[PDB]
Amino acid sequence: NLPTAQEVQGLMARYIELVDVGDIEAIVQMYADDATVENPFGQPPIHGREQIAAFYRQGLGGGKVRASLTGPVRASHNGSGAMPFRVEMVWNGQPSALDVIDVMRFDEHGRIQTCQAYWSEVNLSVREP
Amino acid sequence: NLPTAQEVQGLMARYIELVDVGDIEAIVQMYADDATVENPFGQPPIHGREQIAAFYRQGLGGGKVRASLTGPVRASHNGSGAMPFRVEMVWNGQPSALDVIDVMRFDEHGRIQTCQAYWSEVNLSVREP
Ligand SMILES: C[C@]12CCc3c(ccc4cc(O)ccc34)[C@@H]1CCC2=O
Ligand SMILES: C[C@]12CCc3c(ccc4cc(O)ccc34)[C@@H]1CCC2=O
Repeated sequence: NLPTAQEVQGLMARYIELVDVGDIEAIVQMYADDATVENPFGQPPIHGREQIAAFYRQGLGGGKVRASLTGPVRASHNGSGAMPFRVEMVWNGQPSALDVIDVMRFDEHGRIQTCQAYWSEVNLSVREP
Repeated sequence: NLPTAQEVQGLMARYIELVDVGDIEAIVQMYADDATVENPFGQPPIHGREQIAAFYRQGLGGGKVRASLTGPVRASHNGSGAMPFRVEMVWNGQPSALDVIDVMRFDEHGRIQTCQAYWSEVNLSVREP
């Protein structure tokens, strides 16, 4: 059934753990086979597990990327949620941090149907070595 | 024109200041005249400045309510943003704090076209006397 608010908190928190260790296959499992991803929100969408896998492959492949929740997962009672987190990454050759909020909607099986990532240059912080 | 990422950060931050002081008129001023509010997200949307005003009147009238940002506004390049904040209020006769994330979309006039408040009881915390 459509995930309860508690279940949403659990799923979304796990997603971040998966990102943090680059478990691309487990991430793909979390998504519905016809999921949509808009990251960053504002840019053209990608659809389907094949593309989504490709997107995560290039985002989390190669460069060393970390991710951790910086605040509680906000969860609705209609199978959606939103979470604030921080992504650590190398940007323009240097260690940087990016503040992001993800919004996700889940289907009746508990798979991610939709994911939108809110961030831009204004949320980017280069970290003086 | 459509608010830049930096303007979105400023608009959304100002919105919170206006909720905090309960300036209903100034809050509705920020909305586009055919805007929609979904709060809690999941609940049927309310449409139009008149219905929106009534919502804020009943939400911010009577009981004492404060709000403040708990992190940076995340902003995209299509006039959209998301923000984490905390709402302080009396819930069931007892002072409580609610963690919320609002998603907003602005129009070409810098007015709010859509507002979606992600929160539920899982994000509610009763303060102990
Ligand atoms: C893609 C990325 C690494 C991972 C990542 C970014 C931004 C938003 C994200 C949102 C997610 O839900 C999961 C991963 C990312 C970074 C932006 C630039 C960078 O290299
Ligand atoms: C409405 C409310 C006080 C204000 C408020 C709540 C929830 C989400 C909000 C989102 C906003 O963008 C502005 C104000 C609120 C609380 C939930 C219960 C309560 O009384």
